[PDB]
Amino acid sequence: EVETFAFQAEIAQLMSLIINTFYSNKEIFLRELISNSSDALDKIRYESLTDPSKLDSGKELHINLIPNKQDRTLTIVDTGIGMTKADLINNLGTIARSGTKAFMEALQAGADISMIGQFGVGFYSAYLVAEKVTVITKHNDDEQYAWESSAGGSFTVRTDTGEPMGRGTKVILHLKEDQTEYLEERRIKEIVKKHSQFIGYPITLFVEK
Ligand SMILES: [Cl-]
Ligand SMILES: [Mg+2]
Repeated sequence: EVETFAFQAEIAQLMSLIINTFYSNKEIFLRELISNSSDALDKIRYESLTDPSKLDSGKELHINLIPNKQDRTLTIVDTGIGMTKADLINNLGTIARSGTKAFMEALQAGADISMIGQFGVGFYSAYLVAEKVTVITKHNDDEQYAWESSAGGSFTVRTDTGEPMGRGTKVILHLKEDQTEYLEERRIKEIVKKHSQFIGYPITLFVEK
């Protein structure tokens, strides 16, 4: 049972701008998704300080980066707080209408796309490199859900009967054909070292057979 929703018009406009602006510095998508994972891990850590049972769904707080050249996917997995169904539908827990407005104005005034995370809508930078994005998420207060979009103005949500996650968020980037450099170990390592060196959780880059 799959539900299809329209993006709010401002979010569709954000996505179109990310997809159709000429902008070479695409590697910042990974910094922005790792930043979102760090923020989600901080949230479950803070809740655990007063209620240790919040970690019954998994004590380890960390980030995995999983390239798969056969499937052409890069997956960013975290064991943070996760999202409810309502959060997914409401722009993946962001204030994206207001953040898009501000970002648009900042671009007009001379900012560039790499500054997206200052506007709270860094998730959508995934569309610099991905033709389709799938988000699998599990919050202590909800069931496991899958959100997916190939842009074009709509997204889907379904209950996920895939491999159970425990708690957290997994962002699966189905890469554009010309963006396969982001599956190469040396390239991923270089980007994590350049932009994510002060993230306070382990970031494990998986190896391929
Ligand atoms: Cl808003
Ligand atoms: Mg912040």
